[PDB]
Amino acid sequence: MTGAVCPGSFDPVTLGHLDVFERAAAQFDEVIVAVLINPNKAGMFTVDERIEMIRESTADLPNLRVESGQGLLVDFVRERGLNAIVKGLRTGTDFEYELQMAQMNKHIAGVDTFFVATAPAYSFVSSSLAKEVATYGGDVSALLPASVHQRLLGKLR
Amino acid sequence: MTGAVCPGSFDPVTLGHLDVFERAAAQFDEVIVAVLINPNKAGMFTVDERIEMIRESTADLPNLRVESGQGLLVDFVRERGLNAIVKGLRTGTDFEYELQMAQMNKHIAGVDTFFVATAPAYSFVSSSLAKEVATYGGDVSALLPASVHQRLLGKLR
Amino acid sequence: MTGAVCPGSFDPVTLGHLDVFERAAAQFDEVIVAVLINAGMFTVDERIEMIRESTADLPNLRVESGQGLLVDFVRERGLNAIVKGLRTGTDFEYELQMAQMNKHIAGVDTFFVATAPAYSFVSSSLAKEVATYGGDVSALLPASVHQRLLGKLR
Amino acid sequence: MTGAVCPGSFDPVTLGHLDVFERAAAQFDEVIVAVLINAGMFTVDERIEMIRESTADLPNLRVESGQGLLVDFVRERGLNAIVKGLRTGTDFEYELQMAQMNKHIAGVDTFFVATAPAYSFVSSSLAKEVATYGGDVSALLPASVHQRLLGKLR
Amino acid sequence: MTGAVCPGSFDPVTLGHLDVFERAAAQFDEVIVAVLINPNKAGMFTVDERIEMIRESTADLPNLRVESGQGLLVDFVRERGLNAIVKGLRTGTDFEYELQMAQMNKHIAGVDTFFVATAPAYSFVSSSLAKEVATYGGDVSALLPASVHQRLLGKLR
Amino acid sequence: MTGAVCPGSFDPVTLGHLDVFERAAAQFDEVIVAVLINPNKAGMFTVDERIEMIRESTADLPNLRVESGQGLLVDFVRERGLNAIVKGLRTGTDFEYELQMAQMNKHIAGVDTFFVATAPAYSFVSSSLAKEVATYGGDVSALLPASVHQRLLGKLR
Ligand SMILES: O=C(O)c1ccc2[nH]nc(Br)c2c1
Ligand SMILES: O=C(O)c1ccc2[nH]nc(Br)c2c1
Ligand SMILES: O=C(O)c1ccc2[nH]nc(Br)c2c1
Ligand SMILES: O=C(O)c1ccc2[nH]nc(Br)c2c1
Ligand SMILES: O=C(O)c1ccc2[nH]nc(Br)c2c1
Ligand SMILES: O=C(O)c1ccc2[nH]nc(Br)c2c1
Ligand SMILES: O=C(O)c1ccc2[nH]nc(Br)c2c1
Ligand SMILES: O=C(O)c1ccc2[nH]nc(Br)c2c1
Ligand SMILES: O=C(O)c1ccc2[nH]nc(Br)c2c1
Ligand SMILES: O=C(O)c1ccc2[nH]nc(Br)c2c1
Ligand SMILES: O=C(O)c1ccc2[nH]nc(Br)c2c1
Ligand SMILES: O=C(O)c1ccc2[nH]nc(Br)c2c1
Repeated sequence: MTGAVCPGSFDPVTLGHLDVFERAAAQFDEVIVAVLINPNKAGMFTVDERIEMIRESTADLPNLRVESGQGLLVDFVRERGLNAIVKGLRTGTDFEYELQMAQMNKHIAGVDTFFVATAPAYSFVSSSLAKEVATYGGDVSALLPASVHQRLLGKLR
Repeated sequence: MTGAVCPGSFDPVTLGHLDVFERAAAQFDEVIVAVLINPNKAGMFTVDERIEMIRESTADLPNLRVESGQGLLVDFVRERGLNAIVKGLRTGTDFEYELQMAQMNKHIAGVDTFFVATAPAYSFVSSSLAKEVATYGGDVSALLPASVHQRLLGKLR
Repeated sequence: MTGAVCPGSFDPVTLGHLDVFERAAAQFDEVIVAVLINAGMFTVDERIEMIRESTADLPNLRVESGQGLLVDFVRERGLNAIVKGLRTGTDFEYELQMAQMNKHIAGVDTFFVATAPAYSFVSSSLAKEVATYGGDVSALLPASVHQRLLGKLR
Repeated sequence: MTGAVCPGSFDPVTLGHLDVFERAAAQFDEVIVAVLINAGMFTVDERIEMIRESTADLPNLRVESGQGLLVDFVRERGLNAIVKGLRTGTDFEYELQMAQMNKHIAGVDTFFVATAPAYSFVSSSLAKEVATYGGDVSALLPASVHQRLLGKLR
Repeated sequence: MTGAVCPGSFDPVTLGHLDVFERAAAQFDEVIVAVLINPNKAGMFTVDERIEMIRESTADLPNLRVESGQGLLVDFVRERGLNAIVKGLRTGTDFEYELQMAQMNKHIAGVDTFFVATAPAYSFVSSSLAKEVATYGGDVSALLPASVHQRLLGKLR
Repeated sequence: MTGAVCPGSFDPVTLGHLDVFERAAAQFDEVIVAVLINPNKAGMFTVDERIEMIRESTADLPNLRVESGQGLLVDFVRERGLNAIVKGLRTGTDFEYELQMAQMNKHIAGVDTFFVATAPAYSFVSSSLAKEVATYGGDVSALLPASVHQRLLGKLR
């Protein structure tokens, strides 16, 4: 009955994201990971690749599923009969930006947002920084699931 | 059965707290509001007065109940068969202090913490500031539940 | 003979901006809103019009376009104060650098005012983005502006 | 007929405070410094004296003690603006809450001004602490104040 | 020739502090840990106990020594022919407070301060929070050196 | 032999940068200023011009040398037999972004980062803001070394 949407680009999914997924799935009856796409800017990975990487690393979470979308997140949420967004926060700076979006989403659609604090070990990891470091040859193998690291290296080469 | 504990001194409960209670009660199967008893800091209202003010303001939340609590929060949470805390966040520094405590609570007991963003309207209200303003004759009636405001007038004369 | 300049791109002006204008206009004899010419949704002329329409009840405020150094705009009009709204500590830190630079190069001071709680989450950019994908932002914009924005999207 | 109140404990006034006073006095017709009576080093009378000595070149500023709600102090003097200096984003977030409460209960506005870079690290409390253990704070305080502080310590 | 002072109350020293010590000792010829005492407020541990706990957990750092002091830190630094302070920072909030003190110290004595970012695993640990959690029975064994944990439990009992 | 790398685009070097250089050169046996070459973002001065401006401003720092660099910073650091980075910090958000990168750099290569707090006088200056102000006729002469200001005038006509 209870449920939440976990949104992001997940380009690619990181161990920080996976931590958030696991914590949401432990506390909500169903969790939907929403891979949100900008049809006007390609990321590193295609939608199909992003979904595949997420599924391969969440096979142990039976109440989680993965879907893509675009446009307003609150539309994606409400069309599935849900009313909650769950997101990870790493810093007070993340909080101020996400706070704005959360209040806008509540204002326009009545959708609530719940934040969860990053695990300390992943506080510095982001998809963007992992891609940048890997582009220049840095070792990011401990920051990404097995479903991701070698696919990332493949894209870079 | 999903559930969470909402901890605080609630001295007195404000419309900001009530907003958090309502949002948590909408998303979890059960919410326990834990009114913290602190032997040292004896505030304005007794624990029983605080509990009754919360019950009055949450009469329409059937899956929310109110209890007093003492000592380590994660023990309170765990002894009730729960594994989640829910709290409101108003600002960046709110997040900084709470992040530390959420990480500590997850480390020592495996209890997770979910934060909800304040409604814009109540971003500036706190129990302490409302009491301080009220003490010197300021009008805080738009910031507190109806019942609370009447009881507050009483303790001031 | 007090006075202050309220600068921004205002693309478009929001109720958050209007709140700052009203508050500045209540505390200074003269307020100039400076619409900065610098990719936008509205033209400078349209922005000025929208602000002018929304500030009709403010007798001591006028609206003008501007280019170049803000402190030159301010001092060429005989003033030496800037008034700006602030939402967050992050807002403050960015604006702090600008304010100190502006004081250093030209002796122009900057006064910040805290956002009204109700508009803490509103920004021109977020309002445009939401409206673009169909969300209702009418409670966040002047009535004038809102209709004008619908026109630009359709 | 513009005006603003500059509140604080000023125990003692620093050059950081004085900078805020000078800047407020340059942009408002009337400035009242409100010395708040609330454990201090100086008495309210001594604080007022120190501020009065340091603000001699500011004709449109006066100094007064105050108790109770700041917004009552402000409105009883016919004004509805507070001016305060800010050093940090953390300063801003604390003051933001107060400013919004004050606007809510009494319609009093608050204008913040960014610290001069040179005094970003100075506070009454840190100056007193350093002076107590023998450090030289003379570059951070009005000449008057500095001598008065030496007296309190010896 | 190069050297730095690492100051604090260390009441008690934590694994976060020890991380800072090790990183300073790797980069400076000598490191002095300054246990700074307030003669007007006793902490949990006496000066002798604090020093002993630090020495027992830094025996593998041959260029580090531990001394106590009081009064102005810049005096402690300069009396040893040094001109540098090294401190750990966990958050932007730590930074703003420490920035003030660093600029004051540079102003009054010409002493420089170097900050180092906390290890991610210890970002939430502080002496004060560890003492508070332990006081109410929470498990802080993974946050403190072996030289500290059981002595802490002993003080509490 | 202690040492550190001070990285940046330095386009142009400011008095703020020079303050960091001087403080690092006072505390480390060797400082290497690394002028980052970025193929995409071609700024105002060529790399050789940037290197010469830094050498002119650091003529009295015998243990500081200036080099150009490309690619992963921790590779630059390690190939010079060093294991430390030194950078200035002006504000809280400076710290937030830099903290992430320092933790990443320590994770991927074991390279540490030391931050120095800005001198109050230069808290507001940056290469980008100085260039922007200069372009429109503002006087930035008090914010840049003497030599830099003359060269800046040249590139503007
Ligand atoms: O993948 C993203 O774009 C993204 C960004 C920011 C995020 N915060 N929390 C989560 Br889960 C998350 C995901
Ligand atoms: O991977 C990212 O892009 C990203 C960014 C920002 C984020 N905040 N919290 C989390 Br989990 C997170 C992840
Ligand atoms: O009442 C309190 O002490 C208190 C404090 C902090 C809080 N955060 N979120 C909530 Br609900 C809350 C309540
Ligand atoms: O009442 C307070 O002191 C208090 C503090 C901190 C808080 N965060 N979120 C909420 Br609702 C809240 C309330
Ligand atoms: O419209 C803008 O570009 C803009 C930006 C930033 C701003 N801060 N305060 C105000 Br009023 C303001 C306006
Ligand atoms: O509209 C914007 O882009 C914008 C940004 C930042 C802002 N701070 N305060 C205000 Br009012 C404001 C407005
Ligand atoms: O002296 C004080 O108590 C005090 C505190 C905080 C302050 N912010 N801005 C100013 Br001026 C100021 C003064
Ligand atoms: O002196 C103080 O205690 C104090 C504190 C905080 C402050 N912010 N801005 C100023 Br000026 C200021 C002064
Ligand atoms: O023990 C303390 O008081 C203390 C405080 C704050 C600190 N930051 N970095 C270090 Br090492 C440190 C030590
Ligand atoms: O243990 C503490 O008291 C404490 C406080 C604040 C701190 N910042 N960085 C470090 Br390491 C640190 C340690
Ligand atoms: O020149 C830059 O790009 C740059 C940026 C950021 C920086 N932090 N500290 C230093 Br020195 C520094 C230099
Ligand atoms: O020049 C810049 O862009 C820049 C940025 C960030 C910086 N932090 N510390 C220093 Br010095 C510094 C300089």
